Amino acid sequence: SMAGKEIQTPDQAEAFVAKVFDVLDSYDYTRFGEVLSTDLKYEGGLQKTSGLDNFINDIKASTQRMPGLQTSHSRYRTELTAEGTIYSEGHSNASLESNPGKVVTVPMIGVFKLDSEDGKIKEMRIYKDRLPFLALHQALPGMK
Amino acid sequence: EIQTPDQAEAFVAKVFDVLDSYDYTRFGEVLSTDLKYEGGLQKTSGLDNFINDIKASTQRMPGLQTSHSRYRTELTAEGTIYSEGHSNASLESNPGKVVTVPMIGVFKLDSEDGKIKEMRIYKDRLPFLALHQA
Repeated sequence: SMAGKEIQTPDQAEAFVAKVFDVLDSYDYTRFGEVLSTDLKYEGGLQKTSGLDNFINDIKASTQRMPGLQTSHSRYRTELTAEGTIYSEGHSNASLESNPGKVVTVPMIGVFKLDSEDGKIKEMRIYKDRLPFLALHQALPGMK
Repeated sequence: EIQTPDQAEAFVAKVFDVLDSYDYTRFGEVLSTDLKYEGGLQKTSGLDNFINDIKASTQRMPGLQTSHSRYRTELTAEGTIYSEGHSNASLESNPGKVVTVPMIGVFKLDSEDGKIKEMRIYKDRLPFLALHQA
């Protein structure tokens, strides 16, 4: 449908990032292709995928690893550079349906590059400390 | 015991952990018996009135889950804590729907025991109208 081709200001850029995470954190895979390029290059720590199908499969597997996983993101400062890069700093939150009172929250930043043809995200690199999430139930069975 | 902004932010984090866990019998560990609270049009004097105000909100919206994050905190020469962050809410009955708004808290401490004697929380409640939406 629509992505980020009309982005020319950092306000428009943060609005797009929020739309993107709304899609991602809903796990509505049928909508991922509205905002993510078919050739998406994603990095999140040591985990790396090339192509939208491989990205979707990795996200689906993460919901198997952790039944009941719920995730959400907020942002407080975003810049759009003259190279077209979007940098967005915020927080990443996660909890499990089986224990909703325990929420792990860490700072995060997303780096995004858009396809010039259609404004979809062609490169997405998310940086955050994933170690605190081992506190979630059965993140690492047997301790960590 | 709070002399630095890092100590102030750690204390605010502890306070919101207690509040967002709805640990009412522990509120007095961090909140003065004479707490003056204001959150928009909600306003209470005294800890027991604060607890009852919060209980009323949870009973009215069953399954409410809340959490807070913060990105900057100041501790002033007068001893005031200002902490800017985000307030998140979701419903146990509506997994996947999270509403997040910017927020700021203003805190003044009792000089005798370090408990919060004034707490003023500012945020827009309008976006939370979307909490029950699929």
